[PDB]
This record gives sequence, C-alpha cells and structure tokens, in this order.
Amino acid sequence: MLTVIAEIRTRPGQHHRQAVLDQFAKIVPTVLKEEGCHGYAPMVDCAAGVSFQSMAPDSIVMIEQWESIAHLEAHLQTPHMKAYSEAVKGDVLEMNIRILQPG
Amino acid sequence: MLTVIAEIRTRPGQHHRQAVLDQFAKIVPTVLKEEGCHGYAPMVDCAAGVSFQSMAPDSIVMIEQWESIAHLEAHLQTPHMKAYSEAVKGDVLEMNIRILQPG
Repeated sequence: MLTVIAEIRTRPGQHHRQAVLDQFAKIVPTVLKEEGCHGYAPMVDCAAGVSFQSMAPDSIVMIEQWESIAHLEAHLQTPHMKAYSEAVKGDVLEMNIRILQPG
Repeated sequence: MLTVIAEIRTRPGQHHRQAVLDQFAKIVPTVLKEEGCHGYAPMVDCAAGVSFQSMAPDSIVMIEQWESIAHLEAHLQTPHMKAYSEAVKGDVLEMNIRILQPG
C-alpha cells in the first residue's frame, strides 16, 4: 500500500557509489523475501541525452513497496540493514525517505 | 525497462495540487493503455509521523515505466498530455524528470 522512494546521496569520487550498489547486490534478494515487501529496487540514472532529464551521478534511488509502516520499521531493524549501514558508512552522505500513497 | 520518476511541484495554496490530481484522474487510464507503458501513478506524501520521513505537500511524484525513450517521447506528444499541460499551467511551477534503470 505504501511506496517508499529513498534517495541515497553517495560520496563523489572513486567507486563510493558502486560500493553501495555492491552492498545492495548482497541484500536485495533477502529484502525482497522480507515480510511486507512488494518491491525493493536500487535505481541509478540512465543518461538519455534529452534536455528534460535531470541526472545525479552520486545518487541511488530506491523504489520500494511495503504493506505498512510497521513492516518498513521492522525492515530497518533487520540484520541485513544494520550490516548494510555499517558497511556503507564511509560511502553515504545522506538519505531522503519519502513515503507515498496514490494521489 | 526505463523507470521515470517525475516530481511535479505545484503552486502552494488553494487546491492547486488537487486540481493537478484531478487532471491526472482523467488521463491515467488513457496513459496506461499507451504503447510502451507499464505504469503511470501520481503519488503524494502519506504523513506517517516518523522522523526519518521527508514531506513535501506541494509535490506530486509520478512513478512511471516505459519500454524505451521512444515510447516516453511519444507519450509527451500525445493529446491527452498537451491537454493536461494546458489545463495545469496556472497550477504547476516545475517538473524534475529522472529516468532510471536498475543499478
């Protein structure tokens, strides 16, 4: 019912962003079997060469679906997320979490 | 293959945002039958009362899926979109279009 778009801003420069994606590669199959999870995808800009596109190369955009706030809050306490957090602490600068519903 | 997240910033105040949503209510079934379209949903913040959530009440976030850039570019020239644009010109301030792929 809830869609989460979390933008993760990574440190510029030498594979900070790929290191974050590599952490996601380890965890996404597990997140996706989490209870309440109907989607969890780390997306990056695709350069399309069109004027109307905005790009942000030090950015990963997470598109997620969660059945409820309770399920999202359990998700954040799971071990794979505390492990992720620990592993990316030198590569991430911030994360902006929106929680959305059909408008 | 392509995911578009377009954030539409509406003018603050008396139902500018609802007027935009009402335009979307007319067009979304049609957009969704467009060729190349595997999703087209106007989302708004759900107040969740949690510290980590960022909210933006004069914002609509479009989450879309398009088979290609050619299909997205045709979409923008369709009559329902030129009609939408015309109808919302006094309610919208800007639109930030990201075009994303799996990272």
